[PDB]
Amino acid sequence: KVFGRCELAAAMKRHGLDNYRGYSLGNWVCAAKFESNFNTQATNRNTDGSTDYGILQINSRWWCNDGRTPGSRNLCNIPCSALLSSDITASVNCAKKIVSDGNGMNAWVAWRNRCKGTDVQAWIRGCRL
Ligand SMILES: [Cl-]
Ligand SMILES: [Cl-]
Ligand SMILES: [Cl-]
Ligand SMILES: [Cl-]
Ligand SMILES: [Cl-]
Ligand SMILES: [Cl-]
Ligand SMILES: [Cl-]
Ligand SMILES: [Pt+2]
Repeated sequence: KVFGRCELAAAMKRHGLDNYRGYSLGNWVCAAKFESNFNTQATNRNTDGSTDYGILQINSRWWCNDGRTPGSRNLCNIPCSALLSSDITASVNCAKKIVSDGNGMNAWVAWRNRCKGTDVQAWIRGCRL
């Protein structure tokens, strides 16, 4: 599923991500934009052989099982495929765990390089929220 900007912001709110660990909804929409271009089916294979999945490009080294990341963990207790669903519930539940892990949203390199410190509110501007 490819979400519209306001559509995703709505879904993120409905699932409790808005101001989660102090990060406003715009932060989460921005991160989703640059990680997946709002496409739930986004995947990216890394040099280390791990793979990133879903709207928030959650990575198989720690967070989900895909059966092909030697030495990895599955801290979200989910198959990585669940992160590709049209329903973002699994992605959001997992993102809550990742953003709680110590480094906030810096866990998402694209958030740090393209969203952090910017006018993130622009991402939710105009949306009926
Ligand atoms: Cl957009
Ligand atoms: Cl915001
Ligand atoms: Cl597992
Ligand atoms: Cl594995
Ligand atoms: Cl599994
Ligand atoms: Cl959803
Ligand atoms: Cl923080
Ligand atoms: Pt739901």
